Amino acid sequence: NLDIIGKRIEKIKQEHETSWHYDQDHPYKTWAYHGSYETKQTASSMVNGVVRLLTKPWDIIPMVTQMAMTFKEKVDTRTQEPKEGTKKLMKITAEWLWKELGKKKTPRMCTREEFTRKVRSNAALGAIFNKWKSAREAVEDSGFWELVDKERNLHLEGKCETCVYNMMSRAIWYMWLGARFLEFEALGFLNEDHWFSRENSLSGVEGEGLHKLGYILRDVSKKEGGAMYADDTAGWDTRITLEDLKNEEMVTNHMEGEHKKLAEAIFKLTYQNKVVRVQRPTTVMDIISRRDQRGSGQVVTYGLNTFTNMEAQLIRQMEGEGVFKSIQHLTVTEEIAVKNWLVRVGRERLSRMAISGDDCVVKPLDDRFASALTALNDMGKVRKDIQQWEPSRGWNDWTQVPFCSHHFHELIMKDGRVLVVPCRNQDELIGRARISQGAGWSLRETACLGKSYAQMWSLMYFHRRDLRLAANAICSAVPSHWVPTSRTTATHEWMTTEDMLTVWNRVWIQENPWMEDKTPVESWEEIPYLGKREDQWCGSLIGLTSRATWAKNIQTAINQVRSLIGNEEYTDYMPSMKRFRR
Ligand SMILES: Clc1cccc2[nH]cnc12
Ligand SMILES: [Zn+2]
Ligand SMILES: [Zn+2]
Repeated sequence: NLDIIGKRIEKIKQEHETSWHYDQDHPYKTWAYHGSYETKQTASSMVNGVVRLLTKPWDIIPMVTQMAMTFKEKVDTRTQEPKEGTKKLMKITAEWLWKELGKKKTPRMCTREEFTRKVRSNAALGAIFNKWKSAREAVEDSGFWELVDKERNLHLEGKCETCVYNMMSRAIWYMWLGARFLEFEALGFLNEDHWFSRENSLSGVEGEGLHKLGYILRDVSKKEGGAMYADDTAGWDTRITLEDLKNEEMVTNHMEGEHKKLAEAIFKLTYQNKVVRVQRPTTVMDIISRRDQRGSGQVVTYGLNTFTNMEAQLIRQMEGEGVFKSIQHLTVTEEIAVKNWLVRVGRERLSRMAISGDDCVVKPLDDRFASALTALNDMGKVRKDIQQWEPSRGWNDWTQVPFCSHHFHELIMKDGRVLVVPCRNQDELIGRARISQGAGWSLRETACLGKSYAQMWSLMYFHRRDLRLAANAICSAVPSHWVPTSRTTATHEWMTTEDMLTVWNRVWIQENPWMEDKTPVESWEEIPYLGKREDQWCGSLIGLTSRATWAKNIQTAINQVRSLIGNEEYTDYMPSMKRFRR
């Protein structure tokens, strides 16, 4: 308790001395309270006019229009320590898993050089804006690294000072840029050297990208077994138990020297002990500790979520296969079987799973999995939108399975070659493209974000009619040579000024390991759509008056935007479409 966290606590206490008080009406139970000090201040979702002007029919679809307008009583719930039988299975699996992830990997500290190169190309590392201003500035200053160094040597002694979380079904936990570095130095390797690639982790999909996920599920489907299950966990970050945080820490048994200690520090002092600063209108800043839950770097979170989820799902598989009988206690002769299962078939069982953070698809050996819930529910990994003890509804077709907000279509090119293409409700896709995050955007920046979306649609969602059209319109309405932008950057191959037909060929034909014939496609008309009825089901306006008026007169919308932007150099991309071709 207060020995490990109190130092950090005292330091803030003293900086806001003229304000301190123990508020006798503090709304926490599960969060350990400490006090309050005076503040007064807060970003909301602005509309992108380049994208909106070029998608007029949607100005009247509420599912689209509402997306641009607008539980903290779930971060304040407490998870129950698992049984002795559960806690044993988790610890055995974590060991075997970590060793497997490390069989062909070397843990290693990430560097200041690598950290600087991250910041000098916009990758949301979650910092605060105060002694400097932006991320860029502070990295180029030497004083910073003297503060970073103090804390680094502090960590080598097992004490912490400036590493405090800032809260703001999502809960974002911004840290000050220094503690970010040190979190990155120790654990960045997990991300940077791809510990959860599919090659390496067998269940994982890090670095895979939306044009592979579909092919991966279809490969999974090919295994002999039961239904594909895809259970969403209810508030996964909040259901991370202290035993989870401890099994994750077992990565350090793979380390040495300076590293092993620094890794051990981050886990000990920031992950398995926490300190956080939250707003409250009655306006103040409450300083609260808790020992468990997730509250890390958005990246490390991903890797450790994937790891613990991989673990849960091997175990739930075990309960289905009847490897263990009860979670109340493991017999010694049950350990020998649990251990031998992992060694005999564990790798094969990882290959029946596609896991991306809190998100999974399991094709288990049979449908006993569906009702194997004791370990799952006892680990705290309790299922969303279904009763605790009601068995899992599982999917019979891989083209129906939800995965990373998407579903995946099989789609036969006019030449017999097979595309597996990502997809989701068109109102969702068009709604996101109509939205920008932040203040002080120029028409040029707004235009270049519009372009980023258009090029994604062209690469990923070319098979949806409204999107190939809106995409050609946007790319026509925005100067040909202006570069796509994005303030919060998976593989993102649409971020480029290259010919989008050339990028398509490289991605879907040339580099696509599931495509044997490498015959490049010569024009967009060779590139097919979903069925017209399939397009409507996935939220197309094809067949409506308004949609046809829009298509008819598209060149008039394109010019409207061109007129606002100015006398630049523009290309007409609509003659790539059969119907705008004479
Ligand atoms: Cl002790 C231990 C950890 C991970 C994997 C293993 N295989 C055999 N023994 C093992
Ligand atoms: Zn620290
Ligand atoms: Zn679809």
